[PDB]
Amino acid sequence: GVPTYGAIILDETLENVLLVQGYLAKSGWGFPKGKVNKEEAPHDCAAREVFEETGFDIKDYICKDDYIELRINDQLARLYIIPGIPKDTKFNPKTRREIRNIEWFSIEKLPCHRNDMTPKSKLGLAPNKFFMAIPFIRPLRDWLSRRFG
Ligand SMILES: O=C(NCc1ccc(F)cc1)c1cnn2c1OCCC2
Repeated sequence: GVPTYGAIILDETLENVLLVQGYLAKSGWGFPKGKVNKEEAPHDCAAREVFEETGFDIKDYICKDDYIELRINDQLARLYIIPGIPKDTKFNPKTRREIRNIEWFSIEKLPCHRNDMTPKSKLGLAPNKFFMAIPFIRPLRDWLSRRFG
């Protein structure tokens, strides 16, 4: 799988994270990110994908060692952590053919796992519009505790 890079943008209070909503298979909410191009450095892919999806240029704010990286089904996804971005920032994707909406979400209200269906004696997980974000939420909360407290 081709690695993906993007960002976890937080506001000044550290309460809220910026999520984007795509279409079709990407219909739920997730962190802005996308596939690395041949020869492209991880930091440049993160900035490009984030700029394409949100209109916000993170290049001056990325810190090389501040990221969360997960391997999901043998694909690497690395999100650089970008705090302190004002909640009144105007975010506008480049092409609304890929991004439906861009919103701030409260970190403490976001799920960090999907719910089962043990009420129905059925296996699996209930659908959740935050499916793509969920795997990063607990590591992000733990990372913010370690880095800030
Ligand atoms: O990434 C996702 N959503 C956020 C997004 C939307 C548009 C975009 F351009 C970038 C990020 C997403 C949701 N569901 N799936 C996703 O991607 C993997 C397959 C299933």
